[PDB]
Amino acid sequence: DTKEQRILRYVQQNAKPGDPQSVLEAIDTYCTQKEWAMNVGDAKGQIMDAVIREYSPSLVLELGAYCGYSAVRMARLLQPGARLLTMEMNPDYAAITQQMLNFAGLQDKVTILNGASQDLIPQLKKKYDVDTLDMVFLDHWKDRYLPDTLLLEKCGLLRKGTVLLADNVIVPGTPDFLAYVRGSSSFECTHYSSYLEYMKVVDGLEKAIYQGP
Ligand SMILES: O=C(NCCCCCn1ccc2cnccc21)c1cc(-c2ccc(F)cc2)cc(O)c1O
Ligand SMILES: [K+]
Ligand SMILES: [Mg+2]
Repeated sequence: DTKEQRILRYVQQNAKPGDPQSVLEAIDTYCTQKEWAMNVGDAKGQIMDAVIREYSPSLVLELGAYCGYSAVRMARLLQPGARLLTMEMNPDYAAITQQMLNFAGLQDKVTILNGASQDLIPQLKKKYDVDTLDMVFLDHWKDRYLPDTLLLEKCGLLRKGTVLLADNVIVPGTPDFLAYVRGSSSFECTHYSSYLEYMKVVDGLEKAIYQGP
């Protein structure tokens, strides 16, 4: 019995099926009252919602699904026909995420990609019929934000206006990614100061809009 299994069971027994909002509130209650977990959380989740609403992206790529908290948060705000691709290296987490999406009634909007980002990013065009991405949500290995950003550009997956949104730029922190995007003429950056999920600890999101090469 894992923490992720306990989160999924709590949602199933405390949220309303097909109600994404109740699923998010059930996750946040469980993680505030029982066991901390690396979901983006409500504080940064509110910033994510404001960003999703501004850009109304048609195709979103998420790197790191975990229990599906951020996939539910983003997918519930997507327009009819808009899609989310979420990459998850951990098969146990990928099965929790699918079950979370199923319970929330968002399964038709989200596709889980099983594997490592360095292996899956180059397959996006020919295997997943992707042209360019509207938005990218980075929430995987912190040391991969920079290489994956560079790999997405190499693969021709970024367009003028592609919104990159990165979690945990303060804690655990992504110093090379932050130094790179902020220093690059190919990105327009904005920092959104917030708090680490379920904790009185400063964290933040970085928005980096791709401007072309
Ligand atoms: O580590 C975090 N996330 C990444 C988890 C591993 C993802 C692995 N993975 C998934 C898809 C994928 C594809 N390719 C390659 C690798 C891939 C994380 C950690 C903290 C945290 C922890 C302790 C602490 F004291 C404070 C904060 C908080 C967060 O919000 C986090 O997100
Ligand atoms: K999450
Ligand atoms: Mg995170």
